[PDB]
Amino acid sequence: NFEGKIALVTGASRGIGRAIAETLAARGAKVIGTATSENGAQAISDYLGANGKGLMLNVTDPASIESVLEKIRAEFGEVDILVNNAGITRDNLLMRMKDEEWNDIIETNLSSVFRLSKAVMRAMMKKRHGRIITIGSVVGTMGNGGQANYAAAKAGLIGFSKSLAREVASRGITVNVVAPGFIETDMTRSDDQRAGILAQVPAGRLGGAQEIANAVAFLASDEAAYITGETLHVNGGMYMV
Amino acid sequence: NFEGKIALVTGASRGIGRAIAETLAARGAKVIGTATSENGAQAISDYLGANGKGLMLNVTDPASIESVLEKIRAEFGEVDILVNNAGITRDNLLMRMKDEEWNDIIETNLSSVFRLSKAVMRAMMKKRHGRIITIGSVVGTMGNGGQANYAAAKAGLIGFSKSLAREVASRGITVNVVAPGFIETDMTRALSDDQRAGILAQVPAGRLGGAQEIANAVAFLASDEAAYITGETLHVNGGMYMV
Amino acid sequence: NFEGKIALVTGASRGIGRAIAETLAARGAKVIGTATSENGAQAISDYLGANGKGLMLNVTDPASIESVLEKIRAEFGEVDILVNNAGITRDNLLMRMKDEEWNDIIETNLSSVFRLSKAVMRAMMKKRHGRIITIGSVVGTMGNGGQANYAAAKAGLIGFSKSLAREVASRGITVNVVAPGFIETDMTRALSDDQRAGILAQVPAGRLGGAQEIANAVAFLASDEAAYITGETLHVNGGMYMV
Amino acid sequence: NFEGKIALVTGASRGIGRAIAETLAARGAKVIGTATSENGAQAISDYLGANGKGLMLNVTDPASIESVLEKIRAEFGEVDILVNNAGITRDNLLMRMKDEEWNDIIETNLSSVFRLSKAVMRAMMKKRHGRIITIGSVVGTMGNGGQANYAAAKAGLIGFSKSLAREVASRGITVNVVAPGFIETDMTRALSDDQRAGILAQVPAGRLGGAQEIANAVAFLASDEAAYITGETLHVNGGMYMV
Ligand SMILES: NC(=O)c1ccc[n+]([C@@H]2O[C@H](COP(=O)([O-])OP(=O)(O)OC[C@H]3O[C@@H](n4cnc5c(N)ncnc54)[C@H](OP(=O)(O)O)[C@@H]3O)[C@@H](O)[C@H]2O)c1
Ligand SMILES: NC(=O)c1ccc[n+]([C@@H]2O[C@H](COP(=O)([O-])OP(=O)(O)OC[C@H]3O[C@@H](n4cnc5c(N)ncnc54)[C@H](OP(=O)(O)O)[C@@H]3O)[C@@H](O)[C@H]2O)c1
Ligand SMILES: NC(=O)c1ccc[n+]([C@@H]2O[C@H](COP(=O)([O-])OP(=O)(O)OC[C@H]3O[C@@H](n4cnc5c(N)ncnc54)[C@H](OP(=O)(O)O)[C@@H]3O)[C@@H](O)[C@H]2O)c1
Ligand SMILES: NC(=O)c1ccc[n+]([C@@H]2O[C@H](COP(=O)([O-])OP(=O)(O)OC[C@H]3O[C@@H](n4cnc5c(N)ncnc54)[C@H](OP(=O)(O)O)[C@@H]3O)[C@@H](O)[C@H]2O)c1
Ligand SMILES: [Ca+2]
Ligand SMILES: [Ca+2]
Ligand SMILES: [Ca+2]
Ligand SMILES: [Ca+2]
Ligand SMILES: [Ca+2]
Ligand SMILES: [Ca+2]
Ligand SMILES: [Ca+2]
Ligand SMILES: [Ca+2]
Repeated sequence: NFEGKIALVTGASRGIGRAIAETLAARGAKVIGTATSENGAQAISDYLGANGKGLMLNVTDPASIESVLEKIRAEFGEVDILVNNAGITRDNLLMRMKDEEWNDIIETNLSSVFRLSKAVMRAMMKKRHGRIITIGSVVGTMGNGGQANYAAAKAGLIGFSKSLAREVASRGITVNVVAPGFIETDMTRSDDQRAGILAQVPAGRLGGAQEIANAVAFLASDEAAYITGETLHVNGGMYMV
Repeated sequence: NFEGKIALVTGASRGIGRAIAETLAARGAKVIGTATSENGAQAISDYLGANGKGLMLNVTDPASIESVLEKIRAEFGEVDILVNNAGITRDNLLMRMKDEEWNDIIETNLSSVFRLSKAVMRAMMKKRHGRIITIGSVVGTMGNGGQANYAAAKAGLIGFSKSLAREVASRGITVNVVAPGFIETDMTRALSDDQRAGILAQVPAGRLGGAQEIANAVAFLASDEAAYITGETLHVNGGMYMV
Repeated sequence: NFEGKIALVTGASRGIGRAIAETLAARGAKVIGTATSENGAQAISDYLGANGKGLMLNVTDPASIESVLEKIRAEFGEVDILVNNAGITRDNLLMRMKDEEWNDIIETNLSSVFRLSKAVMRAMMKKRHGRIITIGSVVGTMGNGGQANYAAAKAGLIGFSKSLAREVASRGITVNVVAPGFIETDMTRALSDDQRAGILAQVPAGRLGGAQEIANAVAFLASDEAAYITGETLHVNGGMYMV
Repeated sequence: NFEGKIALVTGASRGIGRAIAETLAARGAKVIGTATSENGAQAISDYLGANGKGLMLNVTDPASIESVLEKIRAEFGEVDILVNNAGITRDNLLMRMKDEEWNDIIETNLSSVFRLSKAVMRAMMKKRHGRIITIGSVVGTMGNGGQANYAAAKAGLIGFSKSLAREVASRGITVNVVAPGFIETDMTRALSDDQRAGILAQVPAGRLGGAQEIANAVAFLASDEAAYITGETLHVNGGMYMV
């Protein structure tokens, strides 16, 4: 139960992000989910109803981050739980990877974690309590051909999380990563390609967005106060470390 | 909710083991906790009350294992959740470590995982559902002077868990490890402020972990909310080590 | 023996970078070491002599990268061995870390690996052989207070390397990382015995590593004796961290 | 150059073990390789010639250990380099794995590392220099269906190695693990093309590894060029697994 907690979930329009937002809300938290457009934000406001609000946010833009946080502080208060879910992909074999494909991935998937974390850190340190959870990926640990950029950012946020974790652990704040394997999403939703995927998963199936949300909710709860600088893999056995 | 689930927790007399047993019971599961003596088993039956029973079990003795399981089947049924918590320590620098000190740790902390997992596996495969969770240790991952035997067993059960996880993942069965860092126990409680300081210095969180904290992690992995997690090691060490 | 091989070592002015350049040269390789200034580039030409050359290179500037590669091709040929050693630190606790301190570390310590690798890849693919070795850090694996930016970069370059390794493994090209622990440098040498004691206490080996020790590891991975090693991280930290 | 060093390589009859023995000998070390029978021991003496000797050893019999090290001290001296290569496999899905199969793997592949390391320990600490290298396996890190026992032993030896490394690092002794992926052996050579295809599909490198490649990695770690590497696992698997 998160009664009295304020949670910020970036990229909460659908799939994993939305499941996370709905789950925290269903458990008593006041949730602020974000999208890159005003309409996408409004749609989040629509489903969260009285348990939260949707706001437009660009994790690559310093002014946007500052604007959203002020709005959150004026209507709800300080963020207790930060879930960095915003992310994108720009696949290509190295030789075909554009400088922009690399930079956009680093900025959106890695630098965003730095920016959002620093932005909520202060209040958590004062309150001597907080949760920062970033959605990584199995790719960050095993790497993947054609996704060197995505893997760099996903592996990068782990090193960041470990360092930040060491800086704020004594003040009741945990910093962790939930690394999903293949998750059933609109994209994976025609049938010779799904089986090429299932073949890599011992569980024999794709994970559900709600399954990632359950793991996030666990780490965000008071039941995981002694877990920090840790990566929780949720991949059906696709990879094991 | 564990309603209808039967859980076997080895070494449930106190600390982590007891917290795990009480937590699963409090959430609807019929729990069978074990101890190495009949008296210890009775004390477990006492705190579990109508939600479970305590049984005497020696994880290094096949006859004991089969006998215990035969009893659980008779009174409750097949085990749905297995928590391998039984474990000991026989610390010593390698140059001093006696063969018995090495062997006893291997049999009790590693071979026991093999014996108990194999003993409840068949039924799980048939139901196409199950949970096997072993309590490891940060030591199995970072190593520790004076605990080469303990570290070998704790690291070894991870390799075992990963291998088993791959064999049964398609059958709706998950096999994981929860690796505690420094947890408060009777041993640590009686340490001196000076020694506790030596321990705390290694922990970014600045405190020892609670048995209940490990139990919460175990309960999460044992639930249906962790069906997509297998062959994984969940570290609960306050930042003492990070991988 | 690297006779017949052309190696590019970024940031070879001193310490680890210079040891790497001198070691590859001593073993028969034609070495091109780089620095950020003409003077630095000259110091490198000074110690490499007839076995190589120093060039000015800014790993964050595409123009510079193209210019440098063009020069190596003109005078020496295609790069067979790439050692990404260039890097910097901009330490600070998160709340005190300026955007530019984050941006600079990411561009210099991570994006640089992407840029340089991509610039030597084609020729390697064709020759069906090559070596890409990046100097990471124990910090990339264990993390470190005050170095979240540096940690993010060193951990990210591992994720990059694993991915690249998968793309080129079938073509006789290996992509690895050598992660040093505390290495002796002019800075550490200037520390008082008390200051060093804080560092030494974190290392089981009881001493700082030698720049030459990192160079030896790099030379091993760059040789033909490590053809079956790729996407791997070789830790050289005296036991400071163990994975 | 290992001139003046005495190396003990267990299970040096063929494959990885023999390559290791021949490589260390070729580089100046006096090598003692072992086999489980007198004939196998003689065959090893035959190929080592004036650079070493073959001895019959059972890494599960304490008396054999004392005896073998006894002969070694008498003829050559104290062991400076220990390579734990002896090991076996007893595959089977858990549901059908025999106690003997589990116990045999644990004793031969894990407890053996403890016994031999402990036996050569004192001499090394006294001389403030030594090398202990154990041949692990990728299966120890990734685990493998049908090899829960092999995986437990292989993962367990890393936990063991990390702990011992911590106890002896300050004394100039390093303890490491070289973890091979699929290495070409007579067993793999007899597989059908369909089977080999199954294996190759798991290796980005697109080929099986060679015994000599593992030997080169072992020789590197055993040399003075790897004195700052300890408690580390060097993966040599062609990209089969990446950590
Ligand atoms: N799907 C999988 O199998 C899988 C596996 C492992 C990890 N993940 C990770 O899980 C997370 C969810 O991504 P997804 O691909 O599953 O879902 P998705 O539907 O692609 O959602 C991405 C979300 O991020 C937001 N976003 C994109 N660029 C942004 C920017 N510059 N600033 C702020 N927000 C931005 C999007 O906003 P709009 O709604 O406005 O477009 C959207 O809400 C990602 O971090 C991803 O890397 C997914
Ligand atoms: N305390 C920590 O900080 C910490 C940290 C990491 C991991 N752990 C792990 O957590 C688990 C709990 O151990 P602990 O030391 O915390 O508690 P403990 O109080 O030592 O309890 C050990 C339990 O195991 C049982 N046991 C011992 N030998 C057995 C055998 N041969 N057969 C069956 N049961 C046996 C004991 O039975 P009796 O009650 O009959 O004696 C007791 O219930 C262990 O696996 C341990 O390695 C503990
Ligand atoms: N020292 C340690 O204990 C330790 C431990 C782990 C990892 N490392 C890593 O080892 C490597 C060596 O660094 P160091 O700190 O030991 O030595 P350093 O003396 O700081 O050398 C850094 C080198 O990188 C070059 N460089 C800096 N910014 C550059 C840029 N934008 N473009 C191109 N080159 C640039 C420098 O050029 P100039 O000579 O022109 O200044 C210099 O040659 C780094 O990647 C570092 O992260 C060091
Ligand atoms: N082949 C691979 O792909 C691969 C991959 C990863 C790791 N490995 C590891 O590499 C090592 C080499 O094994 P292998 O299978 O490749 O070669 P192998 O030809 O099976 O050789 C095994 C060696 O160990 C000795 N041995 C067996 N039981 C022993 C005992 N009780 N006491 C003393 N010595 C004993 C054997 O003696 P005899 O000659 O007298 O029979 C033989 O010399 C093993 O530790 C193995 O786990 C192999
Ligand atoms: Ca609302
Ligand atoms: Ca792929
Ligand atoms: Ca210790
Ligand atoms: Ca984990
Ligand atoms: Ca010149
Ligand atoms: Ca520190
Ligand atoms: Ca390694
Ligand atoms: Ca397999």
